[PDB]
Amino acid sequence: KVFGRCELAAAMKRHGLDNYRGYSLGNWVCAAKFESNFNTQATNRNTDGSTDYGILQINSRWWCNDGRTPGSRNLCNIPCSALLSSDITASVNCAKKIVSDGNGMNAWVAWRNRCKGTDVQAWIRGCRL
Ligand SMILES: [Cl-]
Ligand SMILES: [Cl-]
Ligand SMILES: [Cl-]
Ligand SMILES: [Cl-]
Ligand SMILES: [Cl-]
Ligand code: NA
Repeated sequence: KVFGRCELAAAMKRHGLDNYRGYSLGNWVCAAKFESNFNTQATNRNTDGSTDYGILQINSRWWCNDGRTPGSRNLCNIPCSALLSSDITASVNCAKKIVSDGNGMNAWVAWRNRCKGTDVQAWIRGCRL
């Protein structure tokens, strides 16, 4: 599914991401934008053999099982495929574990390089939330 911007902001808010670990909604929307372009089916293979999955490009090295990342963990206790669903619940629940792990949203390199310190509220501007 390719979400609309305000559509995704609404689903993220419903699932409790607005101000989760102190990160305003626009942070999460901006991160999604630059990670996946709002496409729940996004995948990206990394050089290390791990893969990033879904709207927030969650990585198989730590967070989900794809059966093909030697030495990896599955800290969200999910098949990585669950992160490609049109329903964002698995992505959001797993995001919440990640962002709690000590580095906040810096865990998402694109958030650090493209969102951090920008006017992230622009990402939720106009949305009926
Ligand atoms: Cl915001
Ligand atoms: Cl594996
Ligand atoms: Cl959803
Ligand atoms: Cl939680
Ligand atoms: Cl933080
Ligand atoms: Na894994």
